[PDB]
Amino acid sequence: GKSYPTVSADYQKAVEKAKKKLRGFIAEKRCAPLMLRLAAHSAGTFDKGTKTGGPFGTIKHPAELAHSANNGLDIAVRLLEPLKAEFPILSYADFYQLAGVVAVEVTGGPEVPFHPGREDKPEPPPEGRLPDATKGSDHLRDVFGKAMGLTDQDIVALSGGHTIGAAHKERSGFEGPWTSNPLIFDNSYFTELLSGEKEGLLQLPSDKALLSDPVFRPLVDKYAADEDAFFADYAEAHQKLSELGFAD
Ligand code: HEM
Ligand code: NA
Repeated sequence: GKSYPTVSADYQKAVEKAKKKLRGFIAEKRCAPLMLRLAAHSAGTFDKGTKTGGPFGTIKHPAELAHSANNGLDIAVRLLEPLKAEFPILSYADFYQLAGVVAVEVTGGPEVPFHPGREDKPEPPPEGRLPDATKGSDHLRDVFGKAMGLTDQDIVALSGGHTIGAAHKERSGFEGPWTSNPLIFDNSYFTELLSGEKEGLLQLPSDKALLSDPVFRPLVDKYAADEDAFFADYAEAHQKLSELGFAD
């Protein structure tokens, strides 16, 4: 239901060049997971009823970074500032979604379609809209479904974003990678979810909720069995997420 806005040729040129520089920067710095977190976690403040929040660069604001659920994201914002300064024409909104798209690509993930044109919004959304790692399927549906307007399929596919990276005890309080290959985007997050708790690896209560739900569970099984089907559903979900409140 998207109608993407027109941007100038010079805008499109900056996106292409930013995309390449982001690949190099993110690969070298080994920060694909934190970048994916910044893009996705920050898009997830969207509330469809009121058309507030969402992927509009408000996460740059010290006020939104201060939200306890955003512990560590100030690192991400700080890391990107010098590169962003090379592309003054790009909104921060687009730049952070581009960094998320690139984070998935450089780690071996699918090519998520990207459309420019998000505008930087003045006011952060209220604290507390983010998914709670201690809660379950009802909470996931409240947040991704009722607020964001995403599907049950989207929920499971997006949870697979945890196939890269780790929790940190000084950030959320949780600790460790979800997989044995935390810089590799693949279906191992679902493989690990099915095989039970392996020593050294993390499952959040939000991750575990996927196994006990009658709708979520077939999706976990499908993705564990079929990485291509994961990659397809994932690219679809991530595009939608990055586009919440944008072009409709
Ligand atoms: C489903 C609801 C979600 C919950 C409850 C959740 C919760 C969390 C928590 C608690 C952390 C750890 C923060 C830390 O201690 O460093 C984390 C990290 C992460 N999240 Fe999520 N998240 C969710 C959705 C998503 C989505 C939709 C994506 C992107 C598709 C995503 C991508 C990531 C990545 C890549 C990391 C690792 C960051 C790093 O390595 O520093 N998450 N998540
Ligand atoms: Na992995």
